[PDB]
Amino acid sequence: EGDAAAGEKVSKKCLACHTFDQGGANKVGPNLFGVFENTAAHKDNYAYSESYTEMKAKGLTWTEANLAAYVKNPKAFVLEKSGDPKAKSKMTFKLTKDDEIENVIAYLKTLK
Ligand code: HEM
Repeated sequence: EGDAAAGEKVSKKCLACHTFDQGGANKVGPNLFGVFENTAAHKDNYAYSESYTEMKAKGLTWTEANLAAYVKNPKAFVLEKSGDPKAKSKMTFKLTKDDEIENVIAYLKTLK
């Protein structure tokens, strides 16, 4: 689902905190090239909130459906999927429009 060309547009909403290119810098949040189908806490050089390390132990991978639920409300996400009530997220920013989420995901799928 999802037009990865409208997705690239929406993605401009993430660029204050993230980069997209291969080898890219960790600005505020980790670079997101390669994120699709990859583990939670997927970048080794970024210091993630403990809650992402605990999704990653569980074997959570960034599927279409877990990116969908995440980018709707990261903080509810990380509580939910970690099982740790004291779960923190530094993200905070959410997408609320369904078309947007679907399109953004379709454009994450083209970055490896
Ligand atoms: C639609 C726009 C964005 C998308 C697609 C995006 C996607 C994601 C993804 C998939 C992760 C987790 C990667 C991992 O588990 O390895 C993440 C982490 C994070 N994002 Fe974003 N994000 C977006 C916008 C933002 C913006 C606007 C901010 C800052 C205001 C930001 C800050 C962060 C931070 C700080 C983390 C790490 C969280 C922590 O360890 O607590 N993100 N992002």
